[PDB]
Amino acid sequence: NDGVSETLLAWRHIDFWTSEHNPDLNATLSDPCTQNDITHAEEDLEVSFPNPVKASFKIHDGQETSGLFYGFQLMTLDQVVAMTQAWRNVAKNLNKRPDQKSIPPNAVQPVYAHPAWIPLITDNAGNHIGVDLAPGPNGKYAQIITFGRDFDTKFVIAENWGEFLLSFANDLEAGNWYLVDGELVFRDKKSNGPIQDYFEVLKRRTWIKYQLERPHR
Amino acid sequence: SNDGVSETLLAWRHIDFWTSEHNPDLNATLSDPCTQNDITHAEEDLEVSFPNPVKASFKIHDGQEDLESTSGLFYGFQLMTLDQVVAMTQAWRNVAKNLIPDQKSIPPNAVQPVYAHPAWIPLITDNAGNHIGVDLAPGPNGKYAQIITFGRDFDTKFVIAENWGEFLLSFANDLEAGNWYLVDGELVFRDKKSNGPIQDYFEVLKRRTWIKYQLE
Repeated sequence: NDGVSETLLAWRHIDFWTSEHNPDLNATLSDPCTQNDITHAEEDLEVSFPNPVKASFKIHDGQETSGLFYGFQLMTLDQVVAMTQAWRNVAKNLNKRPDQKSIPPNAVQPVYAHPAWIPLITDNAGNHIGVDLAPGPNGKYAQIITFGRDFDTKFVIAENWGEFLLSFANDLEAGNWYLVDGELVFRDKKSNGPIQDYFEVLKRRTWIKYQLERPHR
Repeated sequence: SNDGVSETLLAWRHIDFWTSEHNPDLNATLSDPCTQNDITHAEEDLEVSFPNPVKASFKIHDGQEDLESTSGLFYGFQLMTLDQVVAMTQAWRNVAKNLIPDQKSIPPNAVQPVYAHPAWIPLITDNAGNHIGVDLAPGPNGKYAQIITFGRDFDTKFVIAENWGEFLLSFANDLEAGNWYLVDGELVFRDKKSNGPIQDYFEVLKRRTWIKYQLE
């Protein structure tokens, strides 16, 4: 019940989809990590990766310049290690010295940086989508969160990496995309709406979902 | 590798030996080891993975147990059975779902500033709502599996050890230093070196944490 099934399924949609509607993007998907690559990264960060994340890495070791997730790049294992260490330095500096918030409330620690937030996606401008290994009291271990430079408010966008990948795969299959050969961007088809930043889409979806679940105790 | 497993084993030797030579009755409250499947079942129930030093401790004693119409090993505070750990964790998980003066941490940002967290596993109890336990969800300047105080009267949480091993060992060092009074009789803390007064062990741990933070 870890989201491994979802990860494998999703990568199929995404592998098939890219090869059909954007080969240039397909070609940036790297070879699988070896178990040793993963072990070495776990040793370096002193962390245990969630099953669905390891499953994802054993399919593609990130991307080798045009973001797969509507412009946002899937990070290589080496990039994940390096960036985690970069966030860990930032955290150290803050510990030896705007208001940070969470949606849902108390799901994510109200802090700028945490050693246990492992970035998997980057916008190459300081913001990420990653796996949270130190949830707030109303969060879940290995929930998927947004965090980074411009994320004073953190959002939980998925229950695991599998559900995140699959919901991205569902967006592609639903036709919620525009090509700008060109760059992949998001548009909501059913509504015939404008191009939107995928972060804003994820944020609104999180916010909507939270609001519709509030009534149930 | 450096999980503190060694420390746990070493500590339990001193504590087994000490109790036996000084307070037989207390030593008799130390339960038989926990079996591996007992643990597995507890890990399944809480959907959590115990740290090595904690598992190591449980595979030496499954907490304490008495039949007096009890008697905390940690200067009055009782080492919890696995069954008690499971039950109490689920009780704190209920509290967390239902959810307070200002919640705080020493060191700052080591422990989440919250009343209750599902990943705080109680190992010791004062039987009045307060605990020592293992923190499986540290703040950004904390360490995974650090030992913390939390519960009814701990609006401020204290990190008292880097792992369960170091905690047990520092308790063993207190015994061997002679920092104790028996009131057979109940075990209480006193700092022998400075001929100090009898004090609550929580207060001792709190001051030590506070001093350690200031010197760092």
